[PDB]
Amino acid sequence: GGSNDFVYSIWKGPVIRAGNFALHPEVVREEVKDKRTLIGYGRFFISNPDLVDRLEKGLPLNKYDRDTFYQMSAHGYIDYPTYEEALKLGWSSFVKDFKPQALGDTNLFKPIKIGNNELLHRAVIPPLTRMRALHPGNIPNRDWAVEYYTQRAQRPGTMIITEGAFISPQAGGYDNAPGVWSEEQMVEWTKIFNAIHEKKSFVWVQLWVLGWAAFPDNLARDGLRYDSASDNVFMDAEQEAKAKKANNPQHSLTKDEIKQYIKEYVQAAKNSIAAGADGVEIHSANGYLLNQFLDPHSNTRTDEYGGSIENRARFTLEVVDALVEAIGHEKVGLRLSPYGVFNSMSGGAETGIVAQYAYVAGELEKRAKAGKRLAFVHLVEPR
Ligand SMILES: Cc1cc2nc3c(=O)[nH]c(=O)nc-3n(C[C@H](O)[C@H](O)[C@H](O)COP(=O)(O)O)c2cc1C
Ligand SMILES: O=Cc1ccc(O)cc1
Repeated sequence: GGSNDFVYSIWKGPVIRAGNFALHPEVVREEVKDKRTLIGYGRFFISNPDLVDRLEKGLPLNKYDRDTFYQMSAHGYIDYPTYEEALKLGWSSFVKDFKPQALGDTNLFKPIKIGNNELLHRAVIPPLTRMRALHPGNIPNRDWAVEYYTQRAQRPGTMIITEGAFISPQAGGYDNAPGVWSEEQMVEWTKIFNAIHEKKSFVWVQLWVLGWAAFPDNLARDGLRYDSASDNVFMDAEQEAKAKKANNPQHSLTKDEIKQYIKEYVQAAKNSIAAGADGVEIHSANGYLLNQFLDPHSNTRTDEYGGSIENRARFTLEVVDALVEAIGHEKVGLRLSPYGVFNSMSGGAETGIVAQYAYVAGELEKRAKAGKRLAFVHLVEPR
């Protein structure tokens, strides 16, 4: 037992929800009755570039391939057929033992304004790491990336949240994930954003910082710290081992280094806007750096950034306030995963985990009531 419904009693703005919604249209039908609820479809947007149409008319869906999720290939990336295409090649089978359902009559296809963007429907593309950025440089794929996003900007007025983008090398750790700090990166993102906009759709860049989820050896190779909230608690056995082997132990961030991250958040945010992005999403979920500060298991600090609910939320909120001041509140979003245990988070097992995120939602609303409301709040559903 555990629901994200508590957020609605606190935060009074747009809410994006994602997690196992594609194969459960009866759940979606109930949830979208709330006039400010949007739905994110992850794995099946990968397999269905025309997913928005298949949801409106209740069409069968293509199966997805887990093996080609993070593979450096066009296969399982840009070679997923639309429904009109899949028919011409046969069928011959789609998703097995599934009864589709038309949702074109529900609020899922009623327009709504998110930030500056006039969405025509509420089926959102959540951030989806595909690990196809070029190494070295963390550069967006020059061969397939533009076509990949183009296929999924198919339906006009579609909100798209990009794969997690590193705000800086220090925030990185994955060689095949795109960054958002350098020029040659922005040259590629500019093409991507243009292709999206030419399909009358919108694109939001997720600002990503790994934390203890980063590969310690990759950071040691580049003379970078393997940092997190604390230094006495680790993600798992492998990560602690790889940290000692590369002689790059887990580093507890100092206040100055925290300020440095914020500065990198700002620069990355302005880089995205300058490149022509509609807005940015602050990734504060799924066990990465900001979540590592939020979660009491990963945060054993005794200073201003730990020891309490208010302190553990300071980093996230400071990043929010910084980006709001930098590019405006109408271009800033925030993703949370209250019940998530991914990357060694506490989840519902921590009895005070709801209070922790209730506080964050409250602080967002206080800023909203004071005249600075974020574009949306992105929530990862319990599982
Ligand atoms: C291959 C893959 C990559 C993902 N990458 C990200 C990511 O980079 N950032 C993020 O916030 N969520 C990421 N997610 C989680 C999705 O945003 C979404 O929550 C997840 O797909 C569950 O929704 P679903 O049931 O529709 O698949 C990823 C999920 C998958 C399957
Ligand atoms: O941010 C969450 C996330 C989940 C799975 C991934 O592969 C990458 C990121």
